[PDB]
Amino acid sequence: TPSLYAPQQSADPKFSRPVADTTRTMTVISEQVIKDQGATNLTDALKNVPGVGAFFAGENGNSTTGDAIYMRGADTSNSIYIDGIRDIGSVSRDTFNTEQVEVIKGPSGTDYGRSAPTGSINMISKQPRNDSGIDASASIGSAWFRRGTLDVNQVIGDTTAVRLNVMGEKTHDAGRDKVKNERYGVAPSVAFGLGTANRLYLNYLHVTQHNTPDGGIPTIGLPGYSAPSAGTAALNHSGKVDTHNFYGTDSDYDDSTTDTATMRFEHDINDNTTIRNTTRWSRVKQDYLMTAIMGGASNITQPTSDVNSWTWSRTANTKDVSNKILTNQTNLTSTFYTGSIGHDVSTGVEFTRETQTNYGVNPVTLPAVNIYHPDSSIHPGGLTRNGANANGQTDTFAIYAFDTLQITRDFELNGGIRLDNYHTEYDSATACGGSGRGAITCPTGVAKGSPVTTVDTAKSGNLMNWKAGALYHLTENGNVYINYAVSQQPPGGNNFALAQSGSGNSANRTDFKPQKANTSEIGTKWQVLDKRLLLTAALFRTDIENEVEQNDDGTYSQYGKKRVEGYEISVAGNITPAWQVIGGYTQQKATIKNGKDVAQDGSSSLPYTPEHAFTLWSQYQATDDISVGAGARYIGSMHKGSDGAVGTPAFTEGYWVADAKLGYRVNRNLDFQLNVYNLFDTDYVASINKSGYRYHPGEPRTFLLTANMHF
Ligand SMILES: C[C@H](CO)OC[C@@H](C)OC[C@@H](C)OC[C@@H](C)OC[C@@H](C)OC[C@H](C)OC[C@@H](C)O
Ligand SMILES: C[C@H](CO)OC[C@@H](C)OC[C@@H](C)OC[C@@H](C)OC[C@@H](C)OC[C@H](C)OC[C@@H](C)O
Ligand SMILES: C[C@H](CO)OC[C@@H](C)OC[C@@H](C)OC[C@@H](C)OC[C@@H](C)OC[C@H](C)OC[C@@H](C)O
Ligand SMILES: CCCCCCCCO[C@@H]1O[C@H](CO)[C@@H](O)[C@H](O)[C@H]1O
Repeated sequence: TPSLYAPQQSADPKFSRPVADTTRTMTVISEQVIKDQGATNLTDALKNVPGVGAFFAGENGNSTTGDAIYMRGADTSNSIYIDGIRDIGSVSRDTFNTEQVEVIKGPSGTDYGRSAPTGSINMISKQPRNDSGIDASASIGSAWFRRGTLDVNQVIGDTTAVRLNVMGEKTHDAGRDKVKNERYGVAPSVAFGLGTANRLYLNYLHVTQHNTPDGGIPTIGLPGYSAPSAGTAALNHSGKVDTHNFYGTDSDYDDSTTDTATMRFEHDINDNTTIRNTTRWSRVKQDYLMTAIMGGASNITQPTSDVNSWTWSRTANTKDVSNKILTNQTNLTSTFYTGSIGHDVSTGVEFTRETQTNYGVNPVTLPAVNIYHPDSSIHPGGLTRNGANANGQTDTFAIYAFDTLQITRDFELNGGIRLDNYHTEYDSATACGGSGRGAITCPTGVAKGSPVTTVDTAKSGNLMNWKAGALYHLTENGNVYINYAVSQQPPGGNNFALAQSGSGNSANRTDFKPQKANTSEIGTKWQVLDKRLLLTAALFRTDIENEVEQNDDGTYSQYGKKRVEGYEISVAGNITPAWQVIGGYTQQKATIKNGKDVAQDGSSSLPYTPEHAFTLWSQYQATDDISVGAGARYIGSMHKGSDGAVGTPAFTEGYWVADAKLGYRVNRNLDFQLNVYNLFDTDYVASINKSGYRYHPGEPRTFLLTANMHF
């Protein structure tokens, strides 16, 4: 029987082997792991994968929000999937309706189509089970954190089950003033034909959120900060601001809703062959107003020369966006023999429509904020739509075919090919006659404030991708393997935006080529102690090509190159029946290989990427009633991107966070759980923005008390 900390196989029918026999760097985080840790959203689940987190805080005119995940050196937020279907949206994803999260490092275009040059994150949705039972949870923790979840599964006939998951969460922020979050979700589903050759699964998901967003705090007093001028020199001695200070306003808010409907048909043609057809409709809506602060010399106001009277200036960051996907996917898996060669085939076709609409809003002006005594109890405004919108649409037709050839009992080959036909359409417009960062002058005879179109173009293309691997069983517990994969991101694949062809430095020029990523991997996997403990180690290199760089004249072309190289170590499962573990270590050297350096200190490293990262979680059943857990994470130092701001830190220091846990079983119906996070109340930078004026502080020590009920 498999370990609860080491799921043996991916739920995705595109992966024809268990994790231990998959020639990929694959980590599966189970619901048991997430539950034992008290992790309630994707970001906190991903802390079980080293060097994966929200490391970029944004620029000056925008901020990152939600699951802005960085992995293998780049933003991977557009390659988060639900049940293998892309889920774009700068919102945080609750884990209440999720069975496991599958993280594959090293991109492959065969898996899910276009992607970031990093890998893939896949949340697996709960489905109705064959048993009947009720699980309920109630949590109270630091800063009046309150959470309730309910999971109900009921079998009805010989062949029908229904499942319902419900979540409610309300909290302030233990480390931040005025930041509060609130969300509610419901996920009901019904399954027909269980235990039969013909199955229907119907799913629905709704999540509503109302958060107070957080733009960060000034970087005064951090390692590397210097006052930007002689005239502001008191900022070299006035110290770090209180990490609780809120620099936003009482008008700052972040709203979203998620609505997703899925319908899955399954038909067993025989005991070896199954056809599947999945249809999903999904919409994620979000609008927010949040505060970005700036601290350059010309941003600083000095009423009194006492630094307590000084102000930084505020910039509004607004978003009013809608992301929709409609898709239909057919999958066929079959196992059969051609002579002595055994085949496990997985082939399919996908139709997809993806749309993004960014609704223009009126500019919001914010007053200066006191550096050490921010007054946030003011109501500057809210969002008013102005009719100047950006519309993106991408239509995709994809056909794929994978095969894992069993050549002998000890030697396996695997390959895959995928073809994507896409058409992308993009147009944008701005309100004319403004004075800000993207203001466009009104043309003749057009009323001031009218939507003027700045881009309206389209792009059609092909994406041909493939992968190939080889695996050898050294024993019945250990193998070795190599793997090579190609992945691409065409113009308009990152965020639907396109640029007019012929000029500019945008990777989205319709005349440019896709950014191509080629990954190589050599590793070994060992299933130890009765196949209950999985140990892995791999060497990898990703070469990224067609990056936009500038020619000797003004021209731009695609001669740039980037590279991420290193090794990966993972462990997962049971060391003894009483002792569970999960964790990993990575070393990844992300660097510019051709082109301008992008790191502030002028070296070749990529920003917002730690070079060393370590995570380890362990849980031990000390007695029949009492269990104990512990966790430790190390994130290394990283570089800020280059910006013209003067005196702001060019890098951030690595940090250690430790966690602990306690579990007490009262009876089969009731058990308690005490999680405490950042055990040593360590201070650190969790992310820095591009210019370097603001950062997100690391959360302080927090507690979380949970009551688990089962019926
Ligand atoms: C609570 C049940 C448990 O089976 O499930 C609730 C969930 C299924 O629906 C909750 C949602 C509809 O509303 C969210 C809000 C009420 O916050 C949750 C919290 C207050 O719950 C009790 C929480 C122990 O706080 C109360 C206080 C005593 O700590
Ligand atoms: C016990 C619990 C009650 O709490 O559950 C009740 C149960 C009885 O109902 C759950 C189920 C019915 O919900 C899913 C439903 C919303 O189906 C979606 C389907 C219509 O997708 C269409 C598809 C994507 O859209 C395109 C298609 C039309 O081509
Ligand atoms: C409802 C369903 C989802 O449930 O979706 C509706 C559907 C509309 O989705 C789109 C699908 C039909 O895609 C095919 C086509 C629209 O894509 C353009 C492609 C053919 O052009 C590239 C072409 C090779 O490039 C030519 C190049 C040489 O210039
Ligand atoms: C039984 C296991 C629980 C261990 C509790 C450790 C609590 C540590 O306590 C913390 O220690 C830090 C040491 O760096 C100090 O800097 C903090 O001020 C102190 O609060």
